[PDB]
Amino acid sequence: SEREKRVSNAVEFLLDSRVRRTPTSSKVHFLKSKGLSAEEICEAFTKVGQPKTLNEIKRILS
Ligand SMILES: Cn1nc(C(=O)NCc2cccc3ccccc23)c2c1CCN(Cc1c[nH]c3ccccc13)C2
Repeated sequence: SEREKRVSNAVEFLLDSRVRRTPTSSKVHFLKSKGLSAEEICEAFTKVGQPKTLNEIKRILS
């Protein structure tokens, strides 16, 4: 699905050695710029074992 392809791309981003130690907020804004919704961003963080609440994601994007 188009959604699953966005989430797959996001997971690979979040796993990268240069990305992983950087702050959550910068990762979230980057992923929104690539077309992800807040809910897709939330799914991607959980898929890399770094779960974030939707509340936190939405507050960053607000
Ligand atoms: C594994 N990886 N994938 C990407 C990347 O941007 N992938 C494409 C992509 C990523 C996420 C969602 C996408 C949705 C649709 C199409 C493409 C998408 C990057 C990386 C490694 C780091 N890239 C440079 C980068 C960009 N922002 C950074 C912040 C801290 C450190 C590095 C970066 C960017």
